[PDB]
Amino acid sequence: EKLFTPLKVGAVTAPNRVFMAPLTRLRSIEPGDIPTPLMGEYYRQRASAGLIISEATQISAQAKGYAGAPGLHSPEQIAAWKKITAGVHAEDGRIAVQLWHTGRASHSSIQPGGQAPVSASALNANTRTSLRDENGNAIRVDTTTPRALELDEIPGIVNDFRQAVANAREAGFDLVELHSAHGYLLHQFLSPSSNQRTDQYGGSVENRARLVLEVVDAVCNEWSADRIGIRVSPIGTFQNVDNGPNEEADALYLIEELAKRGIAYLHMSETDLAGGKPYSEAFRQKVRERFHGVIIGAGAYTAEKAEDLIGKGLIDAVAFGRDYIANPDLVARLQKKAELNPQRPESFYGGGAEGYTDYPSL
Ligand SMILES: Cc1cc2nc3c(=O)[nH]c(=O)nc-3n(C[C@H](O)[C@H](O)[C@H](O)COP(=O)(O)O)c2cc1C
Repeated sequence: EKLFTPLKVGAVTAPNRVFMAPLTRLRSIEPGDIPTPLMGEYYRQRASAGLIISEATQISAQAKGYAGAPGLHSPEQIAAWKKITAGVHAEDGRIAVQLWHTGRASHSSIQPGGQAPVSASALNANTRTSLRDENGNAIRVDTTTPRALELDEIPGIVNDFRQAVANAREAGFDLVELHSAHGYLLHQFLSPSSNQRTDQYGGSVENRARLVLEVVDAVCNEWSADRIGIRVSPIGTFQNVDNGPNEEADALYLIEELAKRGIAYLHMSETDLAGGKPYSEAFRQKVRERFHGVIIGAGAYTAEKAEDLIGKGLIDAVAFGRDYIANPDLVARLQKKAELNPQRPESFYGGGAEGYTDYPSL
């Protein structure tokens, strides 16, 4: 077994390969998108993870697309995250903050001034986001058609990522994960389906990756490359954003460019929740030889599959999502081949302690 053996991940060392995937749970305080003590307890319960990757966290107020998702841009958000990372470290854990901008996957009613959200192009996501009703309960709402970013607004987006990473360092996170997956802003630029720009940020794959690579360079400079990870979902379709007709070649281009920056890790979200075709070993070999940091695999993995691919040398760690919602001590359970708690999907999003902190440990 290798799942239970250490792994150097940039500036930290994970004691095992069983990672907690980033999981939006929509339990933050509003007004203010503020992490809560309850959220602190949830992450503390899961601190035996080789690495915790947080729920997607806004880099700015504009970044917001979901009611109840936290930010890492205001003083109160920084103060509250500081308590959460402290609790994880008190339990000898490690935690990364996943940083996003939701772009078009958003609604005007939670944007600053209530105006339309922004994207690479003015194309509706044709999906839904999660808002809150007048009783604070989560509800689904159709996404608002976005406004295309002006060329002269793109430096500000890069700066907002940079500032969020500086805030993350102050808040005590061990690493940051850039959310370049799942149809959110960075992926909206990467994909030809969502990006119809005719300036240097659209068209060729070089142009489409331009923004994500500017963001990587800016956050490596702000902190250090050995603190930066990135999540991509470059094969298949996610939230109606596909990766285009040259998805494999374009993915390897981006991965080669990321490797030049020396970053801590590449986290691949392999399929969305509704399924997709599995990665070939050949494509995994092509990724592996292009990236010389840690590679994390995710998407309906089992322990068996993770052991197989780590033993084949194709990935280094696995991130589990839903099994970590339901099993705070997933590591111990996998080590002992104990049974898992059953999942209660009706309480994945929103709500309070029920379905969040009441899944027992062994
Ligand atoms: C409730 C829920 C919330 C999620 N939130 C995020 C998120 O905030 N960021 C992200 O990159 N992926 C998110 N995901 C995708 C998961 O991180 C993970 O890749 C996915 O659940 C597939 O793995 P699994 O079968 O182990 O759950 C979420 C998935 C679920 C079910």
